[PDB]
Amino acid sequence: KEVTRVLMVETHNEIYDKFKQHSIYMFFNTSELREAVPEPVLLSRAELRLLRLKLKVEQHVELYQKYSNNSWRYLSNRLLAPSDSPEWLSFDVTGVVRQWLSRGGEIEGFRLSAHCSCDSRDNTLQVDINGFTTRGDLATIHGMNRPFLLLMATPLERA
Amino acid sequence: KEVTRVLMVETHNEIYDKFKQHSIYMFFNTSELREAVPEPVLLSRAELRLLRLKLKVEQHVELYQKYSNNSWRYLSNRLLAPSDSPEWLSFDVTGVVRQWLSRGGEIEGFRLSAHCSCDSRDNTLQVDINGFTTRGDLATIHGMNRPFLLLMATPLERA
Repeated sequence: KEVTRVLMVETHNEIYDKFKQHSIYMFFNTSELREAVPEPVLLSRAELRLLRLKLKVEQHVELYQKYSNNSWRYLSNRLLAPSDSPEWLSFDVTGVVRQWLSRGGEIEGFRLSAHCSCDSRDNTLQVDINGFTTRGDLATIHGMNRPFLLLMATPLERA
Repeated sequence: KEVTRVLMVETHNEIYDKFKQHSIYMFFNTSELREAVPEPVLLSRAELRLLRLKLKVEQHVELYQKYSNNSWRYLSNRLLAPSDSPEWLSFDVTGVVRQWLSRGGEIEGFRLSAHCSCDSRDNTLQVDINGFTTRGDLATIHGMNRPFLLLMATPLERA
């Protein structure tokens, strides 16, 4: 009747990540560090975790899973008030990180991206953008509270 | 301890609506027919209601409130499975239709729009589109089950 939490820290910018892709605040979890209970059968939950500090403008963001370059899977969306206090956001990414256990390489990734009101009319396009009125002034990306995965899995048995 | 439901039918295409804007499946509720309990203080809830029939491709849509032309407020988003059966969707639009009671004209409107994975890199843009793989093969727009508002308000007193 027991379970284990784990804090899979995202990374430090030692990879193709030093302030470029730009798709704003791309997360690259070094799957080499899914050492923390790697079994997809034991995994019971997992969340992507953000810390943000925008306090004067509404921000509308979306979370995506990575595929072969310039191809993404939409996962979720958030509506961020001009909150005076910094705040922690969480996205349920259990399925994604489970698939990243049953297979995958040494780096996998998510990304945030501003929301676009995208529409068209005959012979004309319009794309309003509703997020990241800044390539980034929103999330804390290095040091304490750098993005991370919170994974909950049951080890040593599940009978 | 009592309340009243009302079915404010959207419209028939007798306005600038006969199969053009194109932003797919724009809803234009003729506010002249908010005769149904028009008081914003009595309004307790309201929902925009859709009937859809796409059964082979995932569709990702968004609901928007209308402003001065080519300017919109994002309201919600839906992830539609390739469901064999047609299905009814509902969006909580209480605030929007309440503001449309405390003020507004004779026509107000919402719209659906396909979701766009919008991102950028230095000197390049990319916009994938995740909905309406068709300008419309998804929602029933005329006859029985044409879009409508479901509004719940308490009449004749609220003491």
